[PDB]
Amino acid sequence: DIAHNLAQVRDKISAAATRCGRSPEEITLLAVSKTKPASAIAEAIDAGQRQFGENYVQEGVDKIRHFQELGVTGLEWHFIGPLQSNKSRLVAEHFDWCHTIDRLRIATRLNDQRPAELPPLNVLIQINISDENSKSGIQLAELDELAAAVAELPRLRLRGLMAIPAPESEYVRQFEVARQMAVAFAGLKTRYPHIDTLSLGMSDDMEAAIAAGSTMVRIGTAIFGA
Ligand SMILES: Cc1ncc(COP(=O)(O)O)c(C=O)c1O
Ligand SMILES: *Cc1c(COP(=O)(O)O)cnc(C)c1O
Repeated sequence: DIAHNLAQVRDKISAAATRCGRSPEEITLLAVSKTKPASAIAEAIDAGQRQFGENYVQEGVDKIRHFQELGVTGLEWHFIGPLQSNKSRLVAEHFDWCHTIDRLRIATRLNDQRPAELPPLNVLIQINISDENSKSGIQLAELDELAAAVAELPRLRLRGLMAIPAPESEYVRQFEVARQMAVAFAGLKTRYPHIDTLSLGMSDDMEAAIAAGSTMVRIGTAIFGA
């Protein structure tokens, strides 16, 4: 039951924030609806969920168009999958956020294809903080340079960072890795304007990510099942 699952996830988030001395309002729940049908999303919407993450362009755009045509206003759609050049126009025209900026050319493409009447596309730069096997994300040493270039793009808005850490079961390593992201995030925040989003944490490392300084967790299975 999606409505019950949303309540359960929101409870765990709230507890984790409170335990480490943070206001639960600091933590945004991104409901990851990848591979789930639009009816499942509609249940979540009926239960008050407004922010949804999708990983595949056509699937996500089809959902966006569905809920726009039902005249459901007030939603926020985040693209959190890897972005290919030949599918960036659909992201630029329909999504509100994109978490996976890891090369300048894809951000310039998104900026160029974003209609001017839309709000700027909110973007995070994705860090590969700890995953040997992944080809997504930049190294931290590239961040200052990429952030400067992306920051000039007028149809985008740089809001912070995202990372998918390598899968990790030891709480200690979950926290230490998430802290590396939080340190980078804080350093970015002191020099850049409107840095407010650290997209970090899924169901299995939610507590360490929140304790370390995440502002946004990405939950799929624990909301929608599998
Ligand atoms: C269900 C579904 N919809 C849409 C797409 C669109 O693909 P892409 O993520 O490359 O944009 C994919 C395939 O990757 C998909 O699996
Ligand atoms: C799919 C995915 C999630 C959610 O995964 P679950 O294990 O089902 O909770 C979160 N973030 C990203 C980037 C994902 O691709």
